[PDB]
Amino acid sequence: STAGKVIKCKAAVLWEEKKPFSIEEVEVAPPKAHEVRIKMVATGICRSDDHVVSGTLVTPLPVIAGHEAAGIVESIGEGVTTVRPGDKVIPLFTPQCGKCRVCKHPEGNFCLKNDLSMPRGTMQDGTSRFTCRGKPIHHFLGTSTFSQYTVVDEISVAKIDAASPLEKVCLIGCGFSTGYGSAVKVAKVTQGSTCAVFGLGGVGLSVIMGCKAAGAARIIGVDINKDKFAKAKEVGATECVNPQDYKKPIQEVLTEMSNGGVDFSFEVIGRLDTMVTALSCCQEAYGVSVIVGVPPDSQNLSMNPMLLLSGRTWKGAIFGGFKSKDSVPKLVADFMAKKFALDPLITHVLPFEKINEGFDLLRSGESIRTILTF
Amino acid sequence: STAGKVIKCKAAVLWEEKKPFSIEEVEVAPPKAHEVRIKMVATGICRSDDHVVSGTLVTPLPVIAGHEAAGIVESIGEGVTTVRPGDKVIPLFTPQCGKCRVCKHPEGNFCLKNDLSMPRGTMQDGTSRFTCRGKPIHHFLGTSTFSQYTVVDEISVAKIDAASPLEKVCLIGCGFSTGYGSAVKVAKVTQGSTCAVFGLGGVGLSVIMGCKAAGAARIIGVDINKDKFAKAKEVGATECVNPQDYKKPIQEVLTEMSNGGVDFSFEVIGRLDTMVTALSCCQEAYGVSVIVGVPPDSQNLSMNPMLLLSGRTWKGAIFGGFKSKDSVPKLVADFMAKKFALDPLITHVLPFEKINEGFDLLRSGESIRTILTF
Ligand SMILES: NC(=O)c1ccc[n+]([C@@H]2O[C@H](COP(=O)([O-])OP(=O)([O-])OC[C@H]3O[C@@H](n4cnc5c(N)[nH+]cnc54)[C@H](O)[C@@H]3O)[C@@H](O)[C@H]2O)c1
Ligand SMILES: NC(=O)c1ccc[n+]([C@@H]2O[C@H](COP(=O)([O-])OP(=O)([O-])OC[C@H]3O[C@@H](n4cnc5c(N)[nH+]cnc54)[C@H](O)[C@@H]3O)[C@@H](O)[C@H]2O)c1
Ligand SMILES: OCc1c(F)c(F)c(F)c(F)c1F
Ligand SMILES: OCc1c(F)c(F)c(F)c(F)c1F
Ligand SMILES: [Zn+2]
Ligand SMILES: [Zn+2]
Ligand SMILES: [Zn+2]
Ligand SMILES: [Zn+2]
Repeated sequence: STAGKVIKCKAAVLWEEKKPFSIEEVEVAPPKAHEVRIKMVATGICRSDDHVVSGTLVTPLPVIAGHEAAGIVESIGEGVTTVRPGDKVIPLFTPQCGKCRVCKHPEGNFCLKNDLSMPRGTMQDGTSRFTCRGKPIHHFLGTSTFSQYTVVDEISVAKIDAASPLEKVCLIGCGFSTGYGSAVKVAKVTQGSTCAVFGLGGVGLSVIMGCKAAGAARIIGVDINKDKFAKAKEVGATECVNPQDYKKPIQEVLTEMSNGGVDFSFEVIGRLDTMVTALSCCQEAYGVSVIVGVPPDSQNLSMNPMLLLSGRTWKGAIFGGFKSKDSVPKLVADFMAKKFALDPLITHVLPFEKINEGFDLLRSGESIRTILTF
Repeated sequence: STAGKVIKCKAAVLWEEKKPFSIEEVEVAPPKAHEVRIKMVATGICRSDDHVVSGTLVTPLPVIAGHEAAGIVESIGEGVTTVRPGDKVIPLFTPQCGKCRVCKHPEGNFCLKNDLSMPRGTMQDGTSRFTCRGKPIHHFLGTSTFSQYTVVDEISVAKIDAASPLEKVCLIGCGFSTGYGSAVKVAKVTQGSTCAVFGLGGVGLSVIMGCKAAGAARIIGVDINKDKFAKAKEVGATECVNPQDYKKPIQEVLTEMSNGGVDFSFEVIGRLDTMVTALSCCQEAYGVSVIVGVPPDSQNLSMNPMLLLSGRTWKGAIFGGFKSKDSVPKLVADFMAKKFALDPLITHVLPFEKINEGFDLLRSGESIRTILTF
């Protein structure tokens, strides 16, 4: 009934940094060639969405944020072959064009069509599908999931199992897949190893899940909010430490606890100082540290390269290193087969209309993931 | 006969930074339990030795430096089982104790018994075997090869082929093995890949050799001294670039040349700025950059962690990642079997008495390796 027509719907528009989202009517254009218009069903609140609010992440405003979601295809533009109306889908904030040198590489996932490195806030064609109060509104990461309807490029959507519970599998669109893949694919955590995970939010919990799945013998959670420790232990942490409890810097504490440094460490917060701490705490000759947290815009860290010269490996990744369109349907299939759990990440459920309360819950430290339902 | 006796011999003593070596008589104590006294045959001049002179590397003075060498066992202490008098040997500036967590790790080589991190300038027992003009003289990296005779711990010496030409295979004690291993073992250069090598001295040329042995399709040498380019091309560089020739930063030049970034880059100079450039010039999603150079003591670099978040891997290594005592004899056997060449690294051969002249050749840009002969 809406194919080829502008849809008026509600969205959460961010007009200004450091302000509440405005739930109000937007106009969503129909999909152009190789575009897909999706009726959203569920979207998670990831800390990266909050970064847009805080200005930690710089992207053009005004914007419709949201990148962790699942929905149902309402219509497809000309030439779309990989989804159809009625299919369940997850938007892909890291696209998979399948054609660029990264998509062709066996270990690349950061497709060159991404809108993360130097955000334009548009569709692939450099234009917007969103109007609000007669003004064009930016997209975010090609996804813009804080809307009852969004339009995405075909390279930014994956078809998933028709029997998927969308209020759970939305987390495969960011936080679960990122954390789990950062452990199993990026770090390649080994059986019997010792891991340290800095930050015990939805992504860090997912890192612990992966480290446990990989067979780590010790998984040390690190957070300044000790209310995060119980859930971290439930999903596999063997012990948790709060840096505020110690006179000494936590890299020295973790090096002592691990009899000379950990095998694998993960920065899952977004602070320059914890990125250097996390590198330092892995064993100097053969340790690996993975940056997962999003750093504040345009700020440089300072570090002594002797940390690397001794043998450490330092790497980072977007979306757990997963090639997004290949991996998301497989991850949903594995979830359907109970290969991993998503419920431990979901602490709150709210209607979309209570998005601001959802952000309040994240900022207070109370929530892991709030799932918004449309 | 010298066994069990103090030897009076010639050595190059560094009494203070930024002064010439003093070629004079030292006394060399006999080896204690688990120690080996070696008559030196040949030693190379590595830039790391010059870093001790310049203050780039801090190590206790006065000192007998030198770490790239080969010689013949004069005598062994009680309990030595791995060499005998008359054996050809290479001292190991990275030891292999065989017992520490690093030595037991499949990918570790930076043995915890090393004297690099926190140099004491002693034998493993915290004492010195050297005196000069009645004063105790420090060891350097457990090796101290700028002497007619040295004493090393057993864990810091490898027995090599009795038919080895010691005036060539001394380079397996540092520069060849470091560069070659940085490419083949630490980076794991792939067939058909594009490499960039920053610094075309003895170590950087050995990195080129390894990149070519690994089947790289393109190997771009980078040096501010264009006199270094002809030999770089002889051993496998396909292109050479001088940053001073460009209005743009060389990371931009190399990204353009490689149609979006190199597969593998190597910092083989010792400058903070080139370490960040080398990381930047590798492809942002799947590139690997290896730090080989040694920069000025206690200086931090500045970098934007977004370089890592996109997917880059940044690592460093000592001695090409090789477990020293297992690897050095195999590298010498492979040299004897013509699997690689060492002559391209050797530009000058001088008597040991001309050590200062050999350092002046390095500092002036003329030489790659000077081999000093005893
Ligand atoms: N690389 C990616 O693809 C990717 C994906 C998803 C999220 N992110 C980022 O990952 C980070 C974590 O996201 P999330 O789990 O949704 O966030 P979150 O739920 O806010 O969790 C962060 C955790 O860090 C804790 N923390 C804060 N400061 C410190 C400190 N100084 N020391 C130790 N713990 C501290 C904090 O208490 C909280 O539990 C954010 O920076 C995201 O932007 C990156
Ligand atoms: N990691 C290890 O185990 C290890 C082993 C051996 C050597 N090293 C270090 O590796 C480095 C190279 O040693 P080497 O090959 O004996 O030294 P070298 O022979 O002096 O070569 C260094 C090269 O760098 C070139 N260079 C200098 N500045 C620049 C610049 N700004 N841009 C590009 N090129 C430049 C210079 O012209 C020269 O050709 C030194 O810092 C050594 O201390 C490390
Ligand atoms: O949470 C996933 C996520 C990221 F990892 C980013 F690096 C980023 F810029 C962003 F906008 C994002 F949403
Ligand atoms: O050239 C090898 C070498 C190094 F790689 C160092 F890191 C160091 F401190 C040193 F003294 C040395 F000789
Ligand atoms: Zn692509
Ligand atoms: Zn996210
Ligand atoms: Zn050891
Ligand atoms: Zn050296």
